[PDB]
Amino acid sequence: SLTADQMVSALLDAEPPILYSESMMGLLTNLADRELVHMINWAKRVPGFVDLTLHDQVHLLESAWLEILMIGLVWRSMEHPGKLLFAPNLLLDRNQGKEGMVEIFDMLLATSSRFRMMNLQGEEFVCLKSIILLNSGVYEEKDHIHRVLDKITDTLIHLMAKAGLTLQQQHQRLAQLLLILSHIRHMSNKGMEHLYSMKNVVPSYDLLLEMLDAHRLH
Amino acid sequence: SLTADQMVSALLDAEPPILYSEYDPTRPFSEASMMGLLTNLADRELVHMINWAKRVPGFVDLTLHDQVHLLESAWLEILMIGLVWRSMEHPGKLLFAPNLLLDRNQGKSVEGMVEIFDMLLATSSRFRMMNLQGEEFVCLKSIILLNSGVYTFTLKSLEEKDHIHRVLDKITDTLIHLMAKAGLTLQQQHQRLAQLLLILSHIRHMSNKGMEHLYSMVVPSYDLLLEMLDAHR
Ligand SMILES: CCCN1CC(Oc2ccc([C@@H]3c4ccc(O)cc4CC4(CC4)N3C(=O)c3ccccc3)cc2)C1
Ligand SMILES: CCCN1CC(Oc2ccc([C@@H]3c4ccc(O)cc4CC4(CC4)N3C(=O)c3ccccc3)cc2)C1
Repeated sequence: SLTADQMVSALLDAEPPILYSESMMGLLTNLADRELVHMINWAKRVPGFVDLTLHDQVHLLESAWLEILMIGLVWRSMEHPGKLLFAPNLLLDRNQGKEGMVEIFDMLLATSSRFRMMNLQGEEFVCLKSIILLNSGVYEEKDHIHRVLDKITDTLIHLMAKAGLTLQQQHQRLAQLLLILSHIRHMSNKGMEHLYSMKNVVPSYDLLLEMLDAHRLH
Repeated sequence: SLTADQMVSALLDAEPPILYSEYDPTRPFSEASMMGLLTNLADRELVHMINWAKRVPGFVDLTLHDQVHLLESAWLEILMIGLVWRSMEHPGKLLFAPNLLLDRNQGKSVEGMVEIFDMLLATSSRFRMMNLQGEEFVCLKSIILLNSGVYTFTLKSLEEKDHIHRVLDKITDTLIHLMAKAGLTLQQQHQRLAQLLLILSHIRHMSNKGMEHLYSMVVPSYDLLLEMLDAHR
């Protein structure tokens, strides 16, 4: 029932903290592992997410977590051309990423470049992250997921109309942003292949369920 | 310069034919021959896919090298979305060809096959739930061709990317025009545009899972794609 403005405010307020790094792959794995609980706290504040069953919340997180870590990384790195800001004390260039790592590193750098070129705004970024969370695992509960996604679409169009875009420019920018989500899914698929080529790769159902911190009256 | 109506007409006229598998009423269907039949069909469809791509407005303005890169990135997503479209009116079945209509129990002979079979069936069910129209389908296939390779490609590269983005914006305008013509309100137009484009993320996912499956058992070479795209006059 939130207005578009209330939805943006809710998502901006829900943003996770930026964590610091504590051998490169052990540092990156540990950082991702610590980002996960913050991602779950964020997910619980995306309007509509907690109306799903806990089972469905876990299945959406299992499908979206890697895309969500990647989009956050690309967002943090936008203002750092040619580098990836994993953490404020962990800025890497592609030379440090040099088997199979540099290909994904370049895919992420290219996303960051695209966001910088489109002048992606924070209010649009938090809508896109929310769409990843609700859409990556979708293919009563589905009806609700689709209603949330429709509300996020409305909210994106609202932000672009507020910025003064014509209707044509609004639908063109909406499409440009949603096409970037297909590239984020592609990078997550390649990134999973890369992680399975090296290695406990995905968070277990029970780990995610524990972090969701279920209510005590079942 | 094309109007949205001219874009739709060009894309509908470019559609490839629906190809068949071998007929022989003395050879009952066998699970052991299934992969060979599917490989033979995909290879024949690829030739028509190159003819189709050359007819997608703006595609042949790119360099050959970039045309090949786009097709290398998109060919399996394009085969998969065509299969989903051909299957849309056949719940529970994948219509590889009119004489090769399979259910998921036939997908169980090969390790890893049924998971991809189920993702394709789910996409077909989504197309039915959205009542996807043929004019929208041809737009989505063209977006896949232009978009899937654009993030993995100099001043010439910058000019190509700009052109690709301009053609993709034209296809967006064309999808919105079709939705407006169908009577949808402005809110429903944006919502449906977003629903359709989010399905492209699922198609990408299925292509990546599909590629891993084909290598478990490969793909068109740059020279072959270059050879079919690199035509003489
Ligand atoms: C048990 C479940 C979790 N564990 C399994 C482990 O999964 C991981 C997930 C992420 C990463 C890091 C990382 C960290 C933090 C971040 O915010 C973003 C990323 C981006 C990213 C691509 C994914 N990555 C790479 O290392 C990388 C590889 C190639 C090129 C560029 C990056 C490492 C391991 C953690
Ligand atoms: C020189 C290289 C030639 N290579 C052979 C070609 O690779 C192939 C491409 C496609 C397919 C077929 C196929 C055929 C026609 C079609 O229109 C769609 C599909 C869908 C598809 C998923 C991809 N598939 C499966 O078999 C399948 C697997 C799991 C679940 C369901 C389907 C087989 C081989 C290129």
